[PDB]
Parts: sequence; structure tokens; C-alpha cells
Amino acid sequence: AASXDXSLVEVHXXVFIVPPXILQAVVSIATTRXDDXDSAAASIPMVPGWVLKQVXGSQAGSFLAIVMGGGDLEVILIXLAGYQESSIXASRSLAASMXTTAIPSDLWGNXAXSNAAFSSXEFSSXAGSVPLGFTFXEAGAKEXVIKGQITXQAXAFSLAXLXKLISAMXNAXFPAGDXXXXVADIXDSHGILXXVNYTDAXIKMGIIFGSGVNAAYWCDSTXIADAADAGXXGGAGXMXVCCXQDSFRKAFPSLPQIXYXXTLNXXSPXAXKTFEKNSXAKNXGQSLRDVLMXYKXXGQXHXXXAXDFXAANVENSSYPAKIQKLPHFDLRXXXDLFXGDQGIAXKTXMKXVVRRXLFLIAAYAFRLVVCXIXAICQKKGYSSGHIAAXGSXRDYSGFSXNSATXNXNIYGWPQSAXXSKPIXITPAIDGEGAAXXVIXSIASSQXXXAXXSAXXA
Repeated sequence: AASXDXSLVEVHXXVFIVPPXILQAVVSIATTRXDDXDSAAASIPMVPGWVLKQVXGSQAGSFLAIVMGGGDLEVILIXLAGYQESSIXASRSLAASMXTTAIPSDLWGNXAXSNAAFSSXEFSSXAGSVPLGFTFXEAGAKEXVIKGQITXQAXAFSLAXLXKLISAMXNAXFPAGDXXXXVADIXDSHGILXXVNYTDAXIKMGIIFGSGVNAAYWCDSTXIADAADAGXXGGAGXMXVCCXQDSFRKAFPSLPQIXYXXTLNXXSPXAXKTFEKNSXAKNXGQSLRDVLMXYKXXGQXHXXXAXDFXAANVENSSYPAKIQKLPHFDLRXXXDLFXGDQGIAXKTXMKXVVRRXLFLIAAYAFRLVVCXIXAICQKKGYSSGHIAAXGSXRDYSGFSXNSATXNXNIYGWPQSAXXSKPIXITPAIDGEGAAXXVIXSIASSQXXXAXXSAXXA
């Protein structure tokens, strides 16, 4: 705004500004890291989605899904029919308090009721004995599905007295009140490899963009180092290892983690999830707030004001991106948002320090995002492809052309559009309740011809 200011901005365009060279030394270590578990050990997660088959697109039947985390749980049944899906859902809001609880006894004691008021309303019973699938975006330590045991608590969630098969757990309430079959407990990260691989033949990935960023790509059972149990496993071809790049580079020897990047941690549940705490959709709005805070003290802006805004993480993700979506420009929506929130008033020189941060914060978290979709696709050498990318983060101020345009950075693609663009990140088909239906539809299948489904009994 004001040269003086115009200098304070400068420097966080340094902080919060992420380039190729950075991106590319990050992409080249992401390999290591990526190849690292697969092996015997590894600081970066890597659990299959335990999906050994390859959606045939002509697969068909009745299934179920549900997507649990966020604030709402959904239900959907479907009928595949020649590369086409036909689900029906909804669900109910993480009924206020769903963090601190304990128990599938309360948290697990509702997804039913929930399923309850479903059925009875659509089918009003059913003739066959329906099958099912239910995703765990929390702690994945997948060894099958019907499996799904906790690896490490998370998602931003809390229904404690969980951290155990916080998964195969639900089920039990299934039979308890009952009526069905939980065939799999997965991740949504693949339901985009899988369900959209169904829908889209050239689909190379399953990457998702939220509170947690992540992705999943198909290795070849001979890439994995899970290869000490097989038999009926194609012996080398098709296998959807569940990535979980959330845990990417905390040995911290490579992510450009700036200086606020260090905060969120210490003050937070600490020293956790580096590549998402620095690439994520849900922790960013707050970053705003560590910076805005720091300039509040060397007294750069809010020239006098009241900070009740200092609530140690008092504001979210929608905020900083609304500052960005900021329609007019003189930035009056920002003027609103703050007033009556923490109600501050600073000058368009202020809304201009704020709208800028909110930028880099974006461009680097997105730009920084896709510095993955490439480390993999290189590790596996894809030349071309698509990527079903999915996450609210993808309905966030100017962002899809970063991941995208940003990829060309790592890569270097000198072409017309993304479209025209050598590797294109396209939106994926329903990955949390869809990948679901079709991930099960393959599960069952594989079973019969008593083929195989987990790490050898």
C-alpha cells in the first residue's frame, strides 16, 4: 500500500513465495520418501487401498457408502450398469459436539439410526441382502477392508475411545441393531483412482484437497514391499496402494516450511503432519492469523484497534479465501468479514496486506499441493494422464490453475492450455461414497472365485 508497507508485503512474497527450483527439490525428495515405504519402513505412510482389481466400467449391483469426517455423514446406494453409476443419499450433520466423545458408542451409535431412517424411507426393507463399504478418513492401517483398523488418530475429529479398529467397529453396530455387510473400510483418496478410473479410462490418480491433502496411485504388486504374502495376487499388475502424503517430509529435511509454518505446531497438537500442515485446505485461514498477528505487534496495521481476533485459532479457512474471492476489489467484503467478526477497521492498504498474504498462502499451499501429483507420476513415469483431484479446496478462490499451471512448472510444459496441457488434473467422480460402491463391487467379486483380498491370513 504505502512503500513502507509495500516493503512489509515484499518480504512475505518471499516467505510465502514458492518456486520451481523449490518445488523440484521437494519432488525429487518426495520420491525417495514415496519409494521409502513400500520398502521395509518409511517415515511417509503408504497403505493399499487393498484394491487389487481394476474397475471394469461394465460392473453392476446395489451398494452402500457413506463419507465420515467433515460435518455430515452420507449415504448412497447404487447400481452400476455399463461404466455408469446410480446412487441416492444425504445423511445428518455431525450433530453438534461430535469431537469429544468416545465411542462408536455414540459416534458409531448414530451412523445407524442414520442408516435407519434411510432404508425404511427408500426401500422400505429390500429383496437380496444388500453388501456395503465404509471409508475412514482418520487413521488408515488397512490389511483388507472388512478390516480397516486405526493406524493414527486425526481428521481434526475426536470421538475418542477409538484408535483401535476404530473401523471394523462400526459394523458391529450393524449386526447389533443390524441388517448388513461392511465389505470394506477404506480411504476416499482412491475412490478417485478407482471410481473415476471407472468413469474415466485415462485417470491416473486419486489426490483429495481439504483438512488433509492426499492422493493414491496404483503401483504394481512388485513395487510394493508387502510382497511376502501373495498367491492369488496377479503376481505383478494392478494394486491401489493408499499413499497418505500427509506425513510427507517431517524428518523436515526438505519442505520449505516458512516461520509461521513452525508455529501452528508448537502451539498446536504439535510437531504433526508436515506436508498437510504446509499444503492443506483447513490450516491455512489461521496462517493469516499468525502473520496478521506478528504485524499487529511490530504495529503495521490495525493501527490501534482490538484483537480478539487473537484467539489462538479463533478464525477458519473460508475467511482468507473470501478475502480472495473478494469480488469488487477496494476489498469491501473483507471490510465486512472483519468488522463484525473481530470487527476491525484498517485501510485498503490494510485490506491489501491482508488480501495478498491470503494469496501467496494460496498459490503456495495449491502450487505446493500438486508438487506431488508429479513426484509420483514420475516415480511411475507417467507422461500423460488425468487426476481426479477432489476436495472443498477445489471450490476455493482462484486455485485449479495452480496445481495445473504449477505442474508445468515441475514438468515445464510450454503449451496453450491445461486442456492442451500434457497432464491434465480433472475433477473426479464421487470418491468418498462412489469409489465405495464400485470398490466393494470388486471386493465381492474377487472373493468368490475365492481369489484373494489381504495380506495372507
